[PDB]
Amino acid sequence: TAYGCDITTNAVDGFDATIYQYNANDLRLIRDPTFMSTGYLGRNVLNKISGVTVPGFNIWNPSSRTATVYGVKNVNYYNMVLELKGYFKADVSGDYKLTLSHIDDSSMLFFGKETAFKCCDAGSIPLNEAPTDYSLFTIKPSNQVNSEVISATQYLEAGKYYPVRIVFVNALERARFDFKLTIPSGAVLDDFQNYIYQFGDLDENSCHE
Ligand SMILES: CC(=O)N[C@@H]1[C@@H](O)[C@H](O[C@@H]2O[C@H](CO)[C@@H](O)[C@H](O)[C@H]2NC(C)=O)[C@@H](CO)O[C@H]1O
Ligand SMILES: [Ca+2]
Repeated sequence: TAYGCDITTNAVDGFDATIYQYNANDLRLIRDPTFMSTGYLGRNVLNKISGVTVPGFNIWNPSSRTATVYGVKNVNYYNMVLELKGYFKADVSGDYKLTLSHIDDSSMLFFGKETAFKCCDAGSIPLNEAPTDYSLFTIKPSNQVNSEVISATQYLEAGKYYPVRIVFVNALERARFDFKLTIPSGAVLDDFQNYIYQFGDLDENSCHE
């Protein structure tokens, strides 16, 4: 019923990142759509990181299985599942494209229809969440280059919010997660600041007076 609210002061910038354990050298599960969509959720959580506006990275240190990822030291980039979630806000109306390029090892992207809101005095509550059907699934062929560039373009309405989830797996060595946004102007962005948000929780007893 409401796809927006006057008061959205509880919206804050950035993807929420969750990093999970993944067995080093496992080149099977990176190709398994059930694992990439749901199965990873059963693994031990290694890190939780908020406020991420630049989600892409390309990391390979032959001398260390850890690296600084999203400002956090000693992240086990060598073998991990990364889950990024948030609400994508269209600024202007038009076609927006999300592209995954040369991913090492694999990535699956989910991008939902517009979320409805419950509007409260202290901010807005998105009602819509866990888009469950993937749009894009890209996998680096074992031991050869990932030449794949895969994209999803859809029309977004100005000011509306669209839940998004991206799952990325590195099985071993290089972690290449190249995730870009093309906006209706044609500009290609690696920085999602002012497009990607979370909504802070609020006391639902005091939603209204
Ligand atoms: C059989 C073997 O060891 N081949 C080497 C490749 O593994 C290696 O590329 C690696 O492929 C993995 C599986 O697709 C990737 O997860 C991993 O990130 C990647 N490693 C790097 C450093 O890119 C290539 C790299 O040239 O060398 C082969 O000899
Ligand atoms: Ca890899």
